[PDB]
Amino acid sequence: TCPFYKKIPGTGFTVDAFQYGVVEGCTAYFLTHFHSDHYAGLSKHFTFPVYCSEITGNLLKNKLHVQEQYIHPLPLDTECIVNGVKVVLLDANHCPGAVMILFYLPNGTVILHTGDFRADPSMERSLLADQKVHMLYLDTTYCSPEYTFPSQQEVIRFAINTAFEAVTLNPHALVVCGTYSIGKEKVFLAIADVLGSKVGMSQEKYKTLQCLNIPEINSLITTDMCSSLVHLLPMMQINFKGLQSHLKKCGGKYNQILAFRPTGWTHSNKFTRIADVIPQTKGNISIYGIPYSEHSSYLEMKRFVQWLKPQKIIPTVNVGTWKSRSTMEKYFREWKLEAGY
Ligand code: NI
Repeated sequence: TCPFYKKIPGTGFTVDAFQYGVVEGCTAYFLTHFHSDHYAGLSKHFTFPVYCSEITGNLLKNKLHVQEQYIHPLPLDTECIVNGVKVVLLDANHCPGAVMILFYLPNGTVILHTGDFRADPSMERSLLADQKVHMLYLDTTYCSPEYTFPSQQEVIRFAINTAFEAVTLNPHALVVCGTYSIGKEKVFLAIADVLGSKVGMSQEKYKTLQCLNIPEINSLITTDMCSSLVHLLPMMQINFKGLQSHLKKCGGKYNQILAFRPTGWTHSNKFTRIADVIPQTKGNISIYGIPYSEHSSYLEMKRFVQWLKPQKIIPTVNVGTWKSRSTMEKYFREWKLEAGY
């Protein structure tokens, strides 16, 4: 049944709750972003109001064929009324179209639902600075102190420098980048920009990217693989067998593959710096795992929460085991005693 951490008290609303059938008492279903564990259940047969960003609404119409009459896109950073309740959508710094949602309950309670997010100090100057938040529904994906990772900027500088050096040393090398969802577009777009190429990809992935309102996108991507020297493949294909196979397909145009797997966290992060990352190599194929995250590190999460000073935290991730729930509750209490709220 629908878990309590997907329901907004004092309203008829749910958040990211499309896989439970008709949730009794729900008058409006919000969707924070277009990732499959969150939209699971939606299709052209859905007949209740969906509230989302404009980009998420484009993906629902074009990829899932949800009918237009049930898609209710909202602008960001704008007070809107939904079924009698004031709401605001804020940029979550996750994937394209991802939002956090502020609910202003009739009784005076204010609720923030982060959806999935990567906390940032810029959020401390949004509409969140303007009133107190009582309850926080928090993306706790990486809520443990082992989870450190570099800035997105540091990771893209490493990728651009590695790719540019490899292709200038060997003009017959191909660059491949893995993907299985929206998000992390800066990785393949920044590498193609430094090389003077478009990114080549499948018709399905090209359609997805054309839903994202990314400026000048027609200048950056293509379905013509032959003209491109940065290719996107399914993340599953980013291994030695899948890559050797791909290289056969290119008909002797290339003699070397340099591949990137933008993972979340990997336990080389506890030891190794970004400067010190090395690939796995077999023959003329090399694979780099790069720690490009679209979720908060531990420290980023902690700063946001100590700034916000909520009265109550409701975790939305890692909630399925008693040891994970107890560990997170211990960190929340540490943060509150340290900061004095
Ligand atoms: Ni997500």
